[PDB]
Amino acid sequence: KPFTVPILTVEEMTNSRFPIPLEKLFTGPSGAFVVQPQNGRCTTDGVLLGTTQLSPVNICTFRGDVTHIAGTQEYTMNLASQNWNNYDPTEEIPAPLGTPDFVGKIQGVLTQTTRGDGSTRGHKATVSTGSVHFTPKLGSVQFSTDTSNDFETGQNTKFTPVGVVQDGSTTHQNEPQQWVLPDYSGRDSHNVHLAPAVAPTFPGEQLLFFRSTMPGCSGYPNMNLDCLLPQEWVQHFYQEAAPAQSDVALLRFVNPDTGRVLFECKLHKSGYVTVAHTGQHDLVIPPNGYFRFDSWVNQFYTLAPM
Amino acid sequence: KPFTVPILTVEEMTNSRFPIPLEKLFTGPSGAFVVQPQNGRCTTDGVLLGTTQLSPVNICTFRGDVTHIAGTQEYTMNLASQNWNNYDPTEEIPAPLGTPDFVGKIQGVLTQTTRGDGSTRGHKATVSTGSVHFTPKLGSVQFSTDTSNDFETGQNTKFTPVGVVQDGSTTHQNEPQQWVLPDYSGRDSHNVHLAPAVAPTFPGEQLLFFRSTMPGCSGYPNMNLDCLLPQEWVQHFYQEAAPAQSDVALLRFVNPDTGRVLFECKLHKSGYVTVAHTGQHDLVIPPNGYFRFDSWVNQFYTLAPM
Ligand SMILES: C[C@@H]1O[C@@H](O[C@@H]2[C@@H](O)[C@@H](O)[C@@H](CO)O[C@H]2O)[C@@H](O)[C@H](O)[C@@H]1O
Repeated sequence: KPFTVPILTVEEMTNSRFPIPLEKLFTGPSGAFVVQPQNGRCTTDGVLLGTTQLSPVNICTFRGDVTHIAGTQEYTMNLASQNWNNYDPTEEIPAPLGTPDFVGKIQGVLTQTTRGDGSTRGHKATVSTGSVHFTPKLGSVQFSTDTSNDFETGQNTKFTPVGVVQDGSTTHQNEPQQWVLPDYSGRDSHNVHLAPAVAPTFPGEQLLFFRSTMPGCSGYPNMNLDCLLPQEWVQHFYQEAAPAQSDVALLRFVNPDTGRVLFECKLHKSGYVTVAHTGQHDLVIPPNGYFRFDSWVNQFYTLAPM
Repeated sequence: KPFTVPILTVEEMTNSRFPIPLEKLFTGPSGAFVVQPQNGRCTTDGVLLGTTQLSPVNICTFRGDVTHIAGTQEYTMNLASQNWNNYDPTEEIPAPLGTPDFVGKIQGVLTQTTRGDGSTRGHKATVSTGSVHFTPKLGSVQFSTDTSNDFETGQNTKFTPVGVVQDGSTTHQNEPQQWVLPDYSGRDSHNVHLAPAVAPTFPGEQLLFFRSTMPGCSGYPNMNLDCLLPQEWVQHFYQEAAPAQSDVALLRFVNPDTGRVLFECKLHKSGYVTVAHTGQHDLVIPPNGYFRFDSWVNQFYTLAPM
């Protein structure tokens, strides 16, 4: 079965690490960071990895029941699954599918319905994924809210993410840290079942990222968010399940107005892209440009320089 | 070129009328209302209709610049396109792409950034789509917020939707009205360029709806939300652009565990589904079930009762 990537343009696609559109293609050096995101991870033959699931809108959402921490505006959420069943911590995954894969303060809204009468409520909420109480793999996360008495126990509650925050009285853009994984089971625990770190291995190459800007809700957050694969590529490979004929799919990025190739890149079968470039660079592309799979090559193929 | 629908299950797909997952399938008689949604509208050969666009996360999202209404907590948003290009009110669409297609009060968050130093601001906001100031076709909508002084003008501002509210009456579940389109031009003009109203037209048939429950943020809202096509079907048809060989595609809903067909349905070329059933019915389906296109059929095809 022939392998393909979708014909959607970059701007027609969605970040796989937060529920926002893609904006641009970006390449840069990894530096002293290890790049190991857990959302937006899928092999080219359609095996989901890490915490990756298929829904573009369920990324960084949470569902469950909540309990008030007395005297505070904090609430503890006992996690349910995406369809309100019990969360199974025995599954060999790092954390529930769709769990945030970076350390930062994600602001959004906690909503709840009382099942007996259909009454509803909603409050500003922030989840700090570097917090000691961020333990999604154990089935519990804590939210800071703007209420101390308007959430009920034993009622379905959902967190919808909006954006990120930063304490402006502290060093600007010091958080989020997009390449720092949470400790999914809390302090002094060790993450397990992670999708692997990715890095270029060939001279002159860098990762190519699909970049968005997360909305900021307060302060001076670092809003950059790089994913390794658009969410639509995850969905496409999962359905197509085309076998990989080598370890590297050569893609050409084409301007359809001219038919001319802008650049070429390697889509590694384990689900990430490299390009021949060094340094930080926002790629200049026509907005109707698209990726086209052209041929299977090896790890020693030399790309045309970006 | 062979037509296909995605192999994703119901719970693996997304509502095309609000950025939330699908939950279930529902059928019922629909002479009580006009079924004319404008999001989630697409022909089987990939022509987008109404206000439909491709992004699951831009449904009920607004982008533009905001201006404060003095002496109130209200802000007017002068709308941009979803990629920040100008919105052209003379384009032959009913309203900006992704505009909500029901009368109701949608709560979310308005966010913006100052590029000069990266400061960010976020505030609770509600848009009442039945209000006289809901005039997206003219290029503006009005938000009720929790602030009077904390938004810059002339600055890109985003509304992220979260859920719906009910207020202004002791009566329960009388809003949203999911089958009542807003007046996209307000009182200045009637709605134009609408995707067609849909109805069963074969004896014994009813529409099949792809149903979610919208988050409720206050009061006693009617949270049911039915779409005619999953958002992933819209994206699939857009890319595949497979020609329709008749006006009616026969789909079978298959349990891949057993291989057995649970029911069959008609996917009409103009982009909606019917089943042979009389009465309101919540379909009971295996969670791994999915739709499979089997053949193009003529106008005289009698579906097996579901
Ligand atoms: C039904 C209740 O709704 C919310 O509270 C309401 C407020 O949001 C506001 O609409 C006003 C209306 O006068 O008062 C409240 O009724 C929830 O916060 C509350 O928990 C109930 O579910």
